[PDB]
Amino acid sequence: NLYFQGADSCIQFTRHASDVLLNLNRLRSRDILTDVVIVVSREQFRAHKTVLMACSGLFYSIFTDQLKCNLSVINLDPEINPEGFCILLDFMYTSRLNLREGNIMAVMATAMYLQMEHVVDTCRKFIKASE
Amino acid sequence: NLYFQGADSCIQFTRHASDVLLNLNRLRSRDILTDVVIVVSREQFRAHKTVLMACSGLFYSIFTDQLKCNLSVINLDPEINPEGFCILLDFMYTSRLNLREGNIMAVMATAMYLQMEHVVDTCRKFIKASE
Ligand SMILES: Cn1c(=O)n(CCC(C)(C)O)c2cc(Nc3ccnc(Cl)c3C#N)ccc21
Ligand SMILES: Cn1c(=O)n(CCC(C)(C)O)c2cc(Nc3ccnc(Cl)c3C#N)ccc21
Repeated sequence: NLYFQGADSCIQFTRHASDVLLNLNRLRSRDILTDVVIVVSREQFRAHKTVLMACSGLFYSIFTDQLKCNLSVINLDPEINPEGFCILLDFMYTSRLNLREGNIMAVMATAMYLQMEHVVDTCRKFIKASE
Repeated sequence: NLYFQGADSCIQFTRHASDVLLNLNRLRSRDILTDVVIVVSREQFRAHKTVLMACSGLFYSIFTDQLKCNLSVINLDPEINPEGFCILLDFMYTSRLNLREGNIMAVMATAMYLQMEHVVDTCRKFIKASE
């Protein structure tokens, strides 16, 4: 059964939020309604501003700025590792974080810069486990 | 714990999709980055095209149309009940469907028109339970 009686007596759909996220990632894959390019060193990443703002304190701050909300192109700090950014952008659209020994330092540094609290906390816990 | 080992060995965040959806509904409440007005009889509803497309076959068809993707205003069939539309728009952004005896017929008719398969199926099952 795809639904249940919510605590607030509303009927709630168990998979709805994940199904919505899957469809926003399908739109991204197909470059449909993307409205920003994120530039990380040479690399460019197309995305939807609303997804970026929902997942990151930095993007939230940028796209609620009266001057910056109208930018089609956002350049990140050139010290940001593009692979670390790619792993975090994928996480934003999937809930899945591809954390590995070889990328955890870049992923954590990028997540700190993007203000992605849950990811930063998770990276710290995985680093602490070694240690 | 907010994460787990996914089936594909990625670390997966249990609440991420629901947290993203909550933030998109906060953006909607605050009228931030909304890019379309849906007109239903007299009533106007501001939304994000990407959320509408993710939840509805009709909005998906409209906003992937090369001519219609560029419309800031979408008028629905004037036979559509605004309360039924409001309940479905709220559902899109929350996973919560406020189905009641007094609104189920309007909700189902609107969901059929919007091509929201899971909601239609759910309405049919609740109607069948009476009957
Ligand atoms: C520090 N930080 C986060 O870690 N995250 C990620 C939250 C989580 C749980 C998704 O992972 C954030 C999302 C936002 N975005 C919003 C916050 C409040 N209100 C609105 Cl409208 C928005 C939007 N859009 C802001 C800051 C953040
Ligand atoms: C009939 N129908 C639905 O019931 N729904 C709602 C699915 C559910 C599970 C959310 O409830 C639909 C979403 C879409 N949207 C997409 C489908 C495929 N690919 C992409 Cl990119 C999109 C987008 N955006 C299309 C048709 C639909």
